[PDB]
Amino acid sequence: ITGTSTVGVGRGVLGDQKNINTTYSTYYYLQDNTRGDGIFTYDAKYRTTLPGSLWADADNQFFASYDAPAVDAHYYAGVTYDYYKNVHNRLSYDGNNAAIRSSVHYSQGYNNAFWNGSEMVYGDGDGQTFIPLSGGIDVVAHELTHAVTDYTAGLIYQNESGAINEAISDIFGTLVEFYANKNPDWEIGEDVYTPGISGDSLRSMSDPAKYGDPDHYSKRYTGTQDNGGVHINSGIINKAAYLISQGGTHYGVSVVGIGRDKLGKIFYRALTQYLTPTSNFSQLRAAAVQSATDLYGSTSQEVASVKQAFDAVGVK
Ligand SMILES: [Ca+2]
Ligand SMILES: [Ca+2]
Ligand SMILES: [Ca+2]
Ligand SMILES: [Ca+2]
Ligand SMILES: [Zn+2]
Repeated sequence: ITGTSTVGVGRGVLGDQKNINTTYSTYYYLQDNTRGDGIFTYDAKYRTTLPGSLWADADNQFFASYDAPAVDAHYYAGVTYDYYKNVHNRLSYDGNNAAIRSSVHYSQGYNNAFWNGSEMVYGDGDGQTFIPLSGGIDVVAHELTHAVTDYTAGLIYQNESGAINEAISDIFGTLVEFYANKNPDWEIGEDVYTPGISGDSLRSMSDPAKYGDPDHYSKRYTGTQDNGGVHINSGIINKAAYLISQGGTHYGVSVVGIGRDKLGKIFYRALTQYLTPTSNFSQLRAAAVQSATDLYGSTSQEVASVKQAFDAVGVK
């Protein structure tokens, strides 16, 4: 829409109050003109037709419970755009400031959220397994990172390349969660998953086996479910990324951590310059080693730690 840029206030899924960038033109719209070609948030009104209607509000205050998932989708897409711009110098997901669109209230009781190739889509959850998925900043950044991947490496969504695709989304969703300093951790989706149970999450990067995902290449899923285990076998790479950052000893192999910042620089470089659509885990290890070599030198501690981490999860 064409209008005047302004700032409104509302409450997110978790009850926290935040300011959001909106546009005024008769109604106040969830349209943020301050980032790239804009961030637009739509109401899918419990249907599956997309994108639905651009979110319009009469007084620029978003405190209704129906408003909450829109508030956070809009606000966390703005924080993810900021992270990629300020930390990695990338303007939006295509690198040329493409507009970011998200629809909330997709379908009824839908327990998922996803990047469909053109925009973000979020379910409200059934209220037991999940609450509205846009309340999780790691979920939002995980999904928006698939858009980055689609425009750069282009990893296909199956077998080892899909598991790399998923792990890259978990890694950067986690780094965004640390950049916003939103009670940060190495788990995924703990703010929106099972409201009635405290302490769990969908997946864990520090200990993937806690929820049953493999933490070593010899434990990888080899069947056909979940497009060859994209959400299961991503635990092997998540554990390697956690070790590179934080250090530790895993199956008797010791890794000195080099921190989150270098973790992000190495993986971002591997993703945008060396990964291809059909890269496998062994090619990710080579890409990460080469990236670390470009940035820190072939005899750095950083290169050494990337090697030990992949060795610890059995990836040669
Ligand atoms: Ca209102
Ligand atoms: Ca957290
Ligand atoms: Ca998390
Ligand atoms: Ca829970
Ligand atoms: Zn994903």
